[PDB]
Amino acid sequence: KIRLYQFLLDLLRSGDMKDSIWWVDKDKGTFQFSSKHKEALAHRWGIQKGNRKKMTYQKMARALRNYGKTGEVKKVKKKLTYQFSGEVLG
DNA sequence: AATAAGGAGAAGTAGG
DNA sequence: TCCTACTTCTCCTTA
Ligand code: NA
Repeated sequence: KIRLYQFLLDLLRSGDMKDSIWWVDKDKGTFQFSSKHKEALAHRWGIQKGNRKKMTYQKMARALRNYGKTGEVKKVKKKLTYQFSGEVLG
């Protein structure tokens, strides 16, 4: 089953939800969620996973923060902005 | 107040 | 047994 960071990277590569998520600096692997349209993307994650409850941006962000230590995704000090590791991108 | 992003400890679920 | 990789719930902080 797909991991959250890979779901996000795949969306960014396919362009299927361009109004919910986008690259900020492609070279650096930084990306940003839409304030008004991120919930539709969260919903899609939960459905893809088959989770019992409806997924929310808050629960998705709780999972994203757990990558901070291992480094796949790190929060950037800009609104709604995160960064993939070079390993994840490579 | 209302809204929103950011945060995390604790406990539950999935699939090894 | 006991960890993975989240999910869900609840409450706190800052803007
Ligand atoms: Na929010």
